[PDB]
Amino acid sequence: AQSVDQLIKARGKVYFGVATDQNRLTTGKNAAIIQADFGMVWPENSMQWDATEPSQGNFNFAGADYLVNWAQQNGKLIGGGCLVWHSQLPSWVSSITDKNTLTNVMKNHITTLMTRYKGKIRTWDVVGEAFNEDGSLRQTVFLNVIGEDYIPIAFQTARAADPNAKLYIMDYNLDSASYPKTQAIVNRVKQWRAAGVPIDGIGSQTHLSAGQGAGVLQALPLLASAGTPEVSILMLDVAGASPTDYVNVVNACLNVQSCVGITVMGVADPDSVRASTTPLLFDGNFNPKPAYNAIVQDLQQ
Repeated sequence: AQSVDQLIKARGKVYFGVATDQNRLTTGKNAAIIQADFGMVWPENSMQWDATEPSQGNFNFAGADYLVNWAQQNGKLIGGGCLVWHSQLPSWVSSITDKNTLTNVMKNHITTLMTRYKGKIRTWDVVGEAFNEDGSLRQTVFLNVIGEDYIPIAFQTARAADPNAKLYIMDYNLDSASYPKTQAIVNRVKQWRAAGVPIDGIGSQTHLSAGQGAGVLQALPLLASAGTPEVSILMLDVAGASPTDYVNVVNACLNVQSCVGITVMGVADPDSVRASTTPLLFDGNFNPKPAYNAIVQDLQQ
């Protein structure tokens, strides 16, 4: 029908994107829909640490290469990540107890991934899910072994490896302005940037329940108050896929000058991690749902 990526670009934004990987691109109607309607792809899993560095210094790029090549052939922007995240670490990393060893391991992981795709990746998620719900820093292996400096080190290393890429910190439950995690990330990002840490963006990994879209209208401007050049909505899904919720999230990005775009968590409902809540923009027959059409209408006006 109409392409939400074409329409969001016409309104002055950079992209409407989607997460995918080789499996999805070879099944269903995912590749055709991504071709037609989305302008940026992100790897679901193929750039995570367990997929890319299964033993120390030994890298596996087959799945990531597939995605990057597909994106280049189809004219799509590419996001990558997450470089430093606790949730998909191989066991060899989480069993390092020495500060200097872990620092060197982290730097090598960052530099190797970013160098391989130098110049081809628009945005990297450098650090993900670093905050507890109360706003304190999450006690991961990186925090416990390296200390709080692991975040500055990660960003400084990434900037040196590919100065072209935008470097983001990413987290979830940043969907309400009054939630403690939201103000905490704003405060810390301000403090890090004032100390010279090159954080270009905050990516809000937006997983909503029904009715929560309205709150993003205040949360996203609050995130933008940290002063990063960019913010973005990442891995968006909404239980029930109400047009009202989806349009509120889109309008939050339109209202925030530094919001560069929106990425949804997948294409079609049956491939969602919460498929019973039918939370995506295409149904199990790959047809656009009412929320997709409502976004089109909102962007035309």
